[PDB]
Order: sequence, then C-alpha cells, then structure tokens
Amino acid sequence: KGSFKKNVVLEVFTAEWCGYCPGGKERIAKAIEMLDDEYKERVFQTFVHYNDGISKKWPRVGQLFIALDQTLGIPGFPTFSVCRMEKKGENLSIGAPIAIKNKIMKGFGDGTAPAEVNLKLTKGATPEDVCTATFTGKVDADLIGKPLMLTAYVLKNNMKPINPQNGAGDGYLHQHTVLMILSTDVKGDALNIAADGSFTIKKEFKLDGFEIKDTDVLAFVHHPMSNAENHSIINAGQESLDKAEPTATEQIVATPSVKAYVQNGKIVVEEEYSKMEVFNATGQLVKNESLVPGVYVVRITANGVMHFLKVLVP
Repeated sequence: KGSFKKNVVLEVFTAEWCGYCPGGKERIAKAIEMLDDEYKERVFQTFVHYNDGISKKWPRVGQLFIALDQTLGIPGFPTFSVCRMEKKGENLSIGAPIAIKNKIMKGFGDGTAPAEVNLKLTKGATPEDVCTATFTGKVDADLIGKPLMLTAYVLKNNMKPINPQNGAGDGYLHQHTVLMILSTDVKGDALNIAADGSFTIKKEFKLDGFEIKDTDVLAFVHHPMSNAENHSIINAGQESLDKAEPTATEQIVATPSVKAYVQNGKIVVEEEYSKMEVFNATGQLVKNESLVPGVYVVRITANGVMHFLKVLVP
C-alpha cells in the first residue's frame, strides 16, 4: 500500500436514547483488546451522536452525522465504519468482538499506507484561551495532485452523558466522543500537497463548552466524501490534548487599566471596582485565598466595563 505505518479510524454511530448502543461500544472495546498489542495503539475510535442531547448541544456533530449518512448509508444504531471503506449500502454491522476484530484487521490491510499525519498540540491555559493543533504529513508520489482532505476531531473521554444513556449500567461514561470538527466543512479541508508530498495545516480553536480534561485530537487524511467509488480514510494520527504542551506565549494586550497582583496568596486589585471574581484554570469560581500555583482568570467589573485578567500565581 505505501511508505507509511497504517492507523485505523473507526466511526461509530450512536445515541443516548439507543438501548443497544452501550452493547455496541463494549463489543468494539473487546475486539480492540483481542488485537496484537502493536495494533491496539493504532486503532482510533470515534463516536458520532445523532438525534440526542449531544447533537443538540453541539449541532455540528449532527451535521457530521448527516454527511456520513449521505456517504455510507447508516440504517440504524449502533453501527460503525472502518476507515470509511464501505460503499454506500454495505454492511455497517457491529457483530461479535471477533467479527469486529476481523473488520479492523481488514482496515489495517498490509499495515502500510500512502499517507501519514503527525500532530503537535498545545493547550490553552483557561477555558477562554485557544488550543492549537498543527498537522504535518506526507503522501506518496501516486497521491500527489489528488483531491485529498483532512478532517480533525476533538474527542472527549470519560464523559458524563447529557441525558442518561439508555441501556447503561451504573457509572457509565461516553468515550472517544466527537464534540468538535475543526474544518468549517464537516467533509474536511482541502489539503495543499507540495512537490515533495508534504503538507501542513494549523488550527487554533476554543473548546466548545466542555472541559479539557481527558480530551484527544484525531486528524485523518482521506478521499472526498463525495467520491462514491473511494471515500476512504487513508491514514490518521492522534494525540492527547489535556497532556499537550501549554501554549508558551500570551497575546499582546493593551496596556491594562487595572493592575492586579498576587500578595500573601491572594489576588489584589488597587483600582476601584464594583465586583471582583476569581476563576481557576478549569473555570470554577474560587475563593480568593491561599491560591496554589497556577493560572487564574479574574473577572473585574469596574467603570461600567467587565474586564478579564489572566493572573499567574508562581
């Protein structure tokens, strides 16, 4: 197949109202644990929600589903696609773990691929900072010039369901769940492939109203969804966002009119104000006392304007 090492993407179609869906999730988890230990690290699951609290709260997830449905013909839940390799109307069944394993291994093929994509992530310091994702890769000669697309997802693990999951036992959590698609078009951004086969795409995004803890970014190079003959995912890369490097720099802001500082474990503002509130790096309102090292956001209302200051307690 190619110069590069193949990773497999699974797109699983699911809903919180679907009583059969937890069973589908666990059958796939079992299948993965049946793989030789090398391949385990090379399978990137994604769960795409439709007609539920998750697609309501994040409507672009519904848009992604609609697109995948147009491409693959998703008849019911739970179902899944291996690297979008199925022609429309083909089998998307989630069978016994061994049958799932066999579908995954078919996705692997000879273990090689004619593209590769590598991810360098940085995380924002607080909920109102952007994260960044730089996707760099290369395609083999035979692919240079072809319309190749890149799609990237922000995936949320250990996620409390929006409404209780039908068919789920105590302490159930969603895993590998798509909450963001980084290309405006859910069908992907067009890749600009240089003569040497290389490409670079950089994204800078604020998390859409969920916490950064236990998040991954998955990116994959793929043929166009609109190509009925071959709309397959060629290769993928994935990294942990919550474990990523912190963004190393701050934006150049205007000369502040409120000079906050840290004295005796607390944030002090000597300028006059109507309200001061301190939030920690996860956006919780916190008591302004004995603050441990970390970054805080101070929201200060003064002179009829609500200001946001980032304070770093060393």
